[PDB]
Amino acid sequence: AFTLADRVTEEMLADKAALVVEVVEENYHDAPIVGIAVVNEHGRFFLRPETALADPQFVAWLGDETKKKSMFDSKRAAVALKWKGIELCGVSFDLLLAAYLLDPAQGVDDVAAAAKMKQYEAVRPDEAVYGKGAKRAVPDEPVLAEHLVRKAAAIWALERPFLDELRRNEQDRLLVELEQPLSSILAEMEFAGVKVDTKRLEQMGEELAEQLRTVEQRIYELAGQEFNINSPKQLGVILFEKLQLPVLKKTKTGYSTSADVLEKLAPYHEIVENILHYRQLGKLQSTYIEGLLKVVRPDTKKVHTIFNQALTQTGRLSSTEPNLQNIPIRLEEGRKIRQAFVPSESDWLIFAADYSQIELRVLAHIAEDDNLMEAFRRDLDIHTKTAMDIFQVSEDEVTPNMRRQAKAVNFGIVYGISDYGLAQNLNISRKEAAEFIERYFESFPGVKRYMENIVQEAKQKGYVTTLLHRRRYLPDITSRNFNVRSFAERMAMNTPIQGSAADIIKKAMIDLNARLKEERLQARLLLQVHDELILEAPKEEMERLCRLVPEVMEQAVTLRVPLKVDYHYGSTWYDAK
DNA sequence: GCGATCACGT
DNA sequence: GTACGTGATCGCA
Ligand SMILES: [Mg+2]
Repeated sequence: AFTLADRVTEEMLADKAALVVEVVEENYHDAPIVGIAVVNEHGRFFLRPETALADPQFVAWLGDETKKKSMFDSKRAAVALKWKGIELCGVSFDLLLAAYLLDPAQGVDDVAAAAKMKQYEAVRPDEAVYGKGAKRAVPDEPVLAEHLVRKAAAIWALERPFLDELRRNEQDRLLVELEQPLSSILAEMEFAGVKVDTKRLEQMGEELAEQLRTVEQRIYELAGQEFNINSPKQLGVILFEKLQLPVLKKTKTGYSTSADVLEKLAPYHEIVENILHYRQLGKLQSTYIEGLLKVVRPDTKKVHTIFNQALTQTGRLSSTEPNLQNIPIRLEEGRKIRQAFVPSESDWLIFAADYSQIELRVLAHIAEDDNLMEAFRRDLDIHTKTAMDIFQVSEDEVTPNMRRQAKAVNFGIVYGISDYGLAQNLNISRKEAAEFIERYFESFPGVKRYMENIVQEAKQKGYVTTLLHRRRYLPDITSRNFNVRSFAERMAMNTPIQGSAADIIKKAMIDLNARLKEERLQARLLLQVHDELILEAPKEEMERLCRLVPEVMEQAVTLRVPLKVDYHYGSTWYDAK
């Protein structure tokens, strides 16, 4: 049982408690808090939020760093409270982040899923209480209060076992000194938001719509027929079958119309290049322009992303609504969408800094490959140097296609691509792709040793780790299915690289946030995507940031090779280049 | 409301 | 068969 309280009492405000501040809406920005539960040494309490959040003693307790709180996904509560003008401090244990560090593959999305990891089942899944989809609804207070109280009781009971296993894993500091402090920095970033120039966005959409009408009219002209170009089925009817173009690749059900396949079909009919153009502009328009305009808050003309800190299996952050990482880094209209992201105040500017080749630099360090480390200590062009070694040619002898092929081999390492995906990448056979890989290993024998050694370690221990002791379990590394084992092998190889890079960027964000406040700068972190950190700041702060930000980022950790940072600033995210 | 297909990132 | 994740569109029960 528990106290369904009508008012806040002093025994509810002890200096250690499990706390539940429930936000049912998936997007928690400016969203309702439907109820509150507190479990501490004196009992179990349910508080109605309209009551507790107006109580000065309760508000002071929430904001008191010395009053320690154990929670699940504290960033959600922290942000929903920020929109109410209330500060949450003193969160000493976050069970979502603890379960994520223990085993990111579990997919722990609620208290019940984390509780099940330690045989605790006296709590329901959130989906059982609130329902999913069209049926989703807050239940009546008796059902709601029991659920919130059981979640707090579970949290109270699970802190010690989770912390104990974290300590056995040497992940206790990872949680306490990296993920939890980062959680709060993300909260501030999400709350601050990023100003969007919606008039510029609507202009680009208008530009695209006119271009799409032009190309679409041309496609119907060449097809001799109207159809939904956006329907891969109707389009497969028209390309193959009608226009008799070869079928070079099949889909599980019908005709494949992938971009990779269409480019090879272009020499046969003028429609293909226009189909390719329609899909380019179509995805910019439909996914990015219209997608971004939907998530801009009209009150403040900002987008307020949500970072999922406990999702990837590498430790990389991910973000949604909007996912600004997914914005293209390529075309002279994809990356230009970044012109719509502007400073939120007059006479402020965007400052953007990004790690240069951090993954390959991490690989140099972990593998202690002599040639790769010397390349970075010389600050070489890594793709040019790789081409020199693979093709045994001098720097002036490297042609553009040689550099492209070396860069594709390096890209394969950074993202853990199979030789078939390298072959697919380079439009070459798997045999040729394999001999490319072998020549790489001849020039970087330390990388080869690392790749053999890490697979063997994964087989022996069951998992691999990153620089700051993140882990990834790889049960499929034993599989007799070739493709399943091969993927686990590539994840054994890739996760210490990508995940250690994630570690460094997170530590950099923490280090930078501390330095900015030490320095009493108004500059603020706004986004972290790819290997980049984006800030905004008064224009009067740019010269100081030009020294401060790269220094903090370069010194976040000390590797056997230097860390290199490129930095720019400008009037938009695009112009910070 | 799900698979399935595509295109973006990892 | 030969790469998972995000998110949009279009298909089908
Ligand atoms: Mg990246």
